[PDB]
Amino acid sequence: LCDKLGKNLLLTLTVFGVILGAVCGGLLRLASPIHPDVVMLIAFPGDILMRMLKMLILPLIISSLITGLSGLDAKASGRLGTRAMVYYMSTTIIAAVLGVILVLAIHPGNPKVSSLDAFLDLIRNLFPENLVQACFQQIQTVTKKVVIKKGLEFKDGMNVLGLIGFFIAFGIAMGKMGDQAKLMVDFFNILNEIVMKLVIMIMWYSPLGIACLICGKIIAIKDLEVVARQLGMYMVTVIIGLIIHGGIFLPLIYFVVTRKNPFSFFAGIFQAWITALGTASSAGTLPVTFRCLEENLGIDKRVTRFVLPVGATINMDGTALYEAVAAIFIAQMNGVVLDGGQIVTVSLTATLASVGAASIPSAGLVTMLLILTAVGLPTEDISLLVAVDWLLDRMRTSVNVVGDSFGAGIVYHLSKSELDTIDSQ
Amino acid sequence: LCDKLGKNLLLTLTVFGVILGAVCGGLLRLASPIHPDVVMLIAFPGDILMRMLKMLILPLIISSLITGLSGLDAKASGRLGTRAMVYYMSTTIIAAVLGVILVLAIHPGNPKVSSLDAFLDLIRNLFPENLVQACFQQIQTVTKKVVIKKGLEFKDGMNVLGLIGFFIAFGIAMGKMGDQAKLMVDFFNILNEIVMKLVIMIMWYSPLGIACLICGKIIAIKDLEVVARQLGMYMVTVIIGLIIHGGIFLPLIYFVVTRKNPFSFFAGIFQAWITALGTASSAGTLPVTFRCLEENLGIDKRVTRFVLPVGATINMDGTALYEAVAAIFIAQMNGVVLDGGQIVTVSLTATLASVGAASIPSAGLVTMLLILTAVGLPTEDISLLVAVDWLLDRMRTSVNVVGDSFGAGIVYHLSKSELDTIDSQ
Amino acid sequence: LCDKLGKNLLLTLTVFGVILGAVCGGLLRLASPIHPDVVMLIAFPGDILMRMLKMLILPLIISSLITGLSGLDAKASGRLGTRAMVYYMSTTIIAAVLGVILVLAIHPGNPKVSSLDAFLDLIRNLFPENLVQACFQQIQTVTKKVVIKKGLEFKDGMNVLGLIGFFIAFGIAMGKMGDQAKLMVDFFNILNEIVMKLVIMIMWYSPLGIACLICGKIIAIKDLEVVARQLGMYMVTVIIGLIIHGGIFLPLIYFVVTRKNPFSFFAGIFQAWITALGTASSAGTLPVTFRCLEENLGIDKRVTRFVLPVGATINMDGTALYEAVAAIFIAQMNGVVLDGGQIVTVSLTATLASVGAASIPSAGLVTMLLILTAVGLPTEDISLLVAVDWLLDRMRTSVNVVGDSFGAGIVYHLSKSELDTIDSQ
Ligand SMILES: CC(C)CCC[C@@H](C)[C@H]1CC[C@H]2[C@@H]3CC=C4C[C@@H](OC(=O)CCC(=O)O)CC[C@]4(C)[C@H]3CC[C@]12C
Ligand SMILES: CC(C)CCC[C@@H](C)[C@H]1CC[C@H]2[C@@H]3CC=C4C[C@@H](OC(=O)CCC(=O)O)CC[C@]4(C)[C@H]3CC[C@]12C
Ligand SMILES: CC(C)CCC[C@@H](C)[C@H]1CC[C@H]2[C@@H]3CC=C4C[C@@H](OC(=O)CCC(=O)O)CC[C@]4(C)[C@H]3CC[C@]12C
Ligand SMILES: N[C@@H](CCC(=O)O)C(=O)O
Ligand SMILES: N[C@@H](CCC(=O)O)C(=O)O
Ligand SMILES: N[C@@H](CCC(=O)O)C(=O)O
Repeated sequence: LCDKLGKNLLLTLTVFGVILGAVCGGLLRLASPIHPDVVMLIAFPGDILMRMLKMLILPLIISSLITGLSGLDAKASGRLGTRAMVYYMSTTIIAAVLGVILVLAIHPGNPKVSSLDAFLDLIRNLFPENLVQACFQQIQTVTKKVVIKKGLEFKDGMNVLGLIGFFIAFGIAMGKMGDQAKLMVDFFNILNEIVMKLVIMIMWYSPLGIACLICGKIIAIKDLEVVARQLGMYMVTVIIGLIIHGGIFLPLIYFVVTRKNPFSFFAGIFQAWITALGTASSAGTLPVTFRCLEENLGIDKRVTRFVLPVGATINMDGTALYEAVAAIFIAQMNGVVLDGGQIVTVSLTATLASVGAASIPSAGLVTMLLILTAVGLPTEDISLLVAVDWLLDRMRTSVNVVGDSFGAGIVYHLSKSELDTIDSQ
Repeated sequence: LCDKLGKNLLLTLTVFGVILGAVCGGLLRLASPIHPDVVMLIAFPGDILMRMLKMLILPLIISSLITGLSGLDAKASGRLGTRAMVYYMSTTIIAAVLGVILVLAIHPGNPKVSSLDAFLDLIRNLFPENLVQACFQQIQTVTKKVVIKKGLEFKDGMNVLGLIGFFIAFGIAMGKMGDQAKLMVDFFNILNEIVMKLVIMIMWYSPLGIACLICGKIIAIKDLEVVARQLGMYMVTVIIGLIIHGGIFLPLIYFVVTRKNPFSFFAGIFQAWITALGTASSAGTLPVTFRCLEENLGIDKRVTRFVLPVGATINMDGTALYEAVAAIFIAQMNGVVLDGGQIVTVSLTATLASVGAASIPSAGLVTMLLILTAVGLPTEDISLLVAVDWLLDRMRTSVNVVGDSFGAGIVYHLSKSELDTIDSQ
Repeated sequence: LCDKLGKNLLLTLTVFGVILGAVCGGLLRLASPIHPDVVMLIAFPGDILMRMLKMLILPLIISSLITGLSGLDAKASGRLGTRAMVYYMSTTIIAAVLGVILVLAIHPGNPKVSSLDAFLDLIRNLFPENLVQACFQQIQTVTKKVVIKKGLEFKDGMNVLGLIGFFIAFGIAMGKMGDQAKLMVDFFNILNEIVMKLVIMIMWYSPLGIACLICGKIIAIKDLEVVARQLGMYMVTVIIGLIIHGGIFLPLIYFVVTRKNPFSFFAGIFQAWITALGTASSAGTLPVTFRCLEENLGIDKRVTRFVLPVGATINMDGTALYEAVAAIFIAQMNGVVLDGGQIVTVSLTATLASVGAASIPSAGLVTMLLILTAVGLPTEDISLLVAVDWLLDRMRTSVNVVGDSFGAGIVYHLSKSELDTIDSQ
């Protein structure tokens, strides 16, 4: 047990903290009248953890976007890389939109302005007038009686969408610079590494903060049965989203573009799928999916050796669907109804959050803060999903490993002629 | 025609967009009652263009000022470079002040707080207490009844003057660092190049945005005759400013400092002046003005080879006068009366905007946003000047080519002894 | 006298400006009814100096913290360096807390919200949700009647504590990067050098600004006797703090950790103490304290050669006590009572300000702006302490030279065995 617990010390501490917070909240529930100041003090370390995590989303957005869009090696990759990237973005967006549809349909949490103006505000926030203002303020439409007056007022909160847009453009241009801008790419690589070190430093404090957050959420909520039902229905929504996506949409895509049976493709990647369901890490399953594709499905080594390592981090269908579903679920437990602009923001920032989330287990929860602050939702509600994360995490990594495999198959099919010409010469 | 239109594709697209927007606005004028939401939708791509242009004025201010003030090579230039720089700044400021005088006199557009407090607020904004706040907020004096209470309140809007002051000081100090700070000069060179690439990317979208802006302005305004008269009088103001400046002030300066006939100097640069009136580009006329000065006017090759290439971009009298005139004209069509501090801000930011504006045709309109956001004016009114830009642009480049020529003559006269000593040894 | 005045030109100008401002304020006192606009104009150059100094506290905080925490050479120093650093921070914090205690006791200046919420707000500001917002805004608790509602509202003012925390973490992580991040360390070294050049540029303007500030403060205040008494009692508070600290706390520490007579240690450093009382510069006395320790007290050359040069700038007990005392004194003349969070902020930023303040004479006043803007106090009141700085400065540098000497003795005692082992091998 000493090697068992000491192997993944962070995981042991996080599980112990979650259990300790849950049991302490349950025990404190016995004192039915509770002082708001006392519950504030109990949840305060959770606030500290949330504040140190939200403190770093701006340097992470900047450095991550710049570093990723510069270190693409597009010319070296070729058209194979472009096909892989298009497939990655397409499937991630499909997964995010499917998740949004499923939450807005099932609405777990609801049991408990003009749309045109909302979309125009979305487009306005996508192009902020000022970067320093966009770091903490979003513009919005307000109509107040004086036929009716409408103007633009700055509401507080990070303008995540606008910053992401500007720094995607910035990274693209700086990559287009080429061998120049090497100094600035190195500067932002160093900045990103420093911020990741800070994020790990925070993650070591995470057990105590999560324990306090869960204790506060348990002691605060009125009816435990209502929240249990909401959590169960949220998990059902995520599971249905993953099943539909990774068992219908991806097979349908692979059949449309390749005219081949996707169920004959499934058997080839069954071992990779099981390993993902066990390892709960897309990166760990990577050698397994190489061997499975290369020997069972006969995919060429060039296309798999490119697609799989990149898709193990960039291409995460399940995490995207999970993040969209859970962001709308956090919105729905609070009673906050989301405008069209906020729904589109959830979709886009769920595509971005999936890309950022590394293949380490339980990173979607960390990247969730991107969506939560983009929409402006109470970030404290993450602990509820922390409670049941792991079971969804296994399914998520299974789905996105299946997505990687189908992408490898599709890109190989669309590049059979090119590889034939290369081998002939 | 295919080579005609395909040669300057951006110019073809911009002219086509301006004509299309004007004709579409004229056609939509037939539906006299028009919905504010519909006109908002029509002008929305114009808002997107304006927002992407205003989004980049802060990185342009920072990177441009730093790069320019570092890459001066003052020691290599000598006293000849200092004389050239002094002449450039002096004539640019004279042109800007003359333009301000002429607009405040003729007031095209008007047909349609204590001054001491205004100037003190100007000096306060020149030295901001905080850079991050100066990026989006200016301080101002407010007097409200309670002998009378006066305090300082932060009004929204970029503090362009304060940022320019701080980063001029920053660039000067970093240049004084010398061979050190090479890394930071390289960093800011890369940043400036990236932002210029983004500006070009935006400029390719410019035709659609300008078309929508002109359509919105045509459909919104009440009487077309009033706006036509205002535009005509604004063009008359710019033309009178250019005539007075480049036919009186510059010849008077050259006669005062050299005791020589400036009209004998004019004939030497007549070919350069005509080429500028045709090419509409100060950089393009540059070989012509070299040959004209060097052979007709006998100016030494050292002084001309230094003055002309630098003055082709730094020294723009006509663009400075144009930008001051047009900023006050935009203020005057809106009914906004300008305090003394705002007038001085217009003058200073018109000197800076002329320096920044590259010798490519129709760049003063892009640099105009510096002045418009420094004073806090509706940037959408740029399209009105876009309509009649080119005719003023030809005169502007003619005037500033004349300014370059007179600067070369003056600097040669003030450096006859130094060049004589150099040649003797 | 020409060499006398021309030797320290800045000091001559500052003393002349202080005397000129005092005499001009005294003369203007004869016109008892004075216009608020006229006194505003008189003190305006003081406002310009204060604004240019406050303008640079953010780049100084960032660059100084990053540069210092990277250029530590912890591995090369060894455990001797760690012991020296621990002693430095411990004694600086003790001095700051002693100063806070002494001002809150004697309260020079007073003659003229829940504490839990205050401390929670302190901890919240220590971890800001946004860096760009933390650059100019602090969060605070507000309770307004509707049992009672409490929420968080953003009050204006720099969040110095949060920025210091984040950039201490940033510098620590970037130092941990090692030979990587050399580019970013070089970038921030260049930035720090540039900002120091700007600070010197401002300091050359300091005489006029200080003269105008003292003139405004003399003409504004009602009773000169009251302010004279307050200044005298403030000086008495600083002197008592220095006496208690450097004659009880440091000797007591050295006796506790070494079991040796600290008064036998005092005689060894008497010459260094006198030189500090004369030179008014900790760096200048440095060779004197080397010779005194090395020959009178027999401290080993390794430990002294490490401790003394580092402690001449990092370790300033007297400046820390002075800065805490004077920040609370500035708060007390204005009638502003300080919450617990503001007192802790004064203590922490007084520890930081002492570290930053270079060993040049009269730098504590410049670093005082860190504390004054951290707490949000009128920075114009610095001139009152400027009037009587020098006499306190001599005592301050005497006390912190004594602190350096006691640190060298203590670190040598705690490292006798290590040096014995090194010499034996
Ligand atoms: C699930 C239902 C809603 C179907 C939706 C799926 C399609 C809309 C998307 C998903 C994957 C996309 C494919 C992913 C890969 C590519 C290669 C890519 O081809 C390129 O243009 C590469 C550049 C080049 O050819 O040089 C874009 C088309 C295509 C077939 C995409 C076509 C559109 C697809 C099939
Ligand atoms: C149009 C009416 C209002 C006359 C206004 C023009 C003058 C006020 C300005 C315009 C050009 C300026 C001249 C431009 C060039 C120089 C060289 C320069 O000399 C230097 O000090 C260079 C440094 C050195 O000598 O080492 C400054 C003076 C002078 C004659 C300037 C003197 C003032 C001038 C004539
Ligand atoms: C004035 C009154 C309130 C007494 C307060 C003084 C003590 C609380 C502080 C001041 C100096 C500190 C000492 C400064 C130096 C060190 C070495 C340092 O030892 C280390 O751990 C170095 C790391 C290592 O051993 O490798 C920390 C303990 C100690 C004795 C500190 C113990 C606590 C001290 C005595
Ligand atoms: N489960 C993901 C990691 C991120 C997440 O849990 O959302 C994977 O390894 O594929
Ligand atoms: N016409 C200017 C370019 C900038 C502007 O049009 O204002 C020139 O080439 O001299
Ligand atoms: N007197 C200090 C310098 C900083 C200050 O005066 O506070 C010293 O030289 O030790």
